[PDB]
Amino acid sequence: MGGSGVEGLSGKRCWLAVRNASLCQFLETSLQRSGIVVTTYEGQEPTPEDVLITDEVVSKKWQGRAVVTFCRRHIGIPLEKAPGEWVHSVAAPHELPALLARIYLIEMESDDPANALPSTD
Repeated sequence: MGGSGVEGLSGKRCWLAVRNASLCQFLETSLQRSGIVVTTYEGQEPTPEDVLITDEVVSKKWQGRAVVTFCRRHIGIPLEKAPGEWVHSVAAPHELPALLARIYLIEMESDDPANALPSTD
């Protein structure tokens, strides 16, 4: 006499291998405001439906949805040039959460203003 049912809430997952503690805390919290759950990617198994947010140069890679690596210049890291790898410079902390939203098809995906000034003289 009653009602029995299995309760289970879903949510987008993200793994991060950011060694920049202050930076990673900023981006992860900004993203978690959406209900997305982040987890540090160490000796774990990469998920095909999950993304790897990486900082600088990390020897371990990822096999899944996509990788978003923010390095100063990039060395032995896949420099994008492929529909799955995203290379970007850590110009500003806000660059990461914006890219994440675009990749995960979030409402706040936005667009790049391409801010440049033609100094032909």
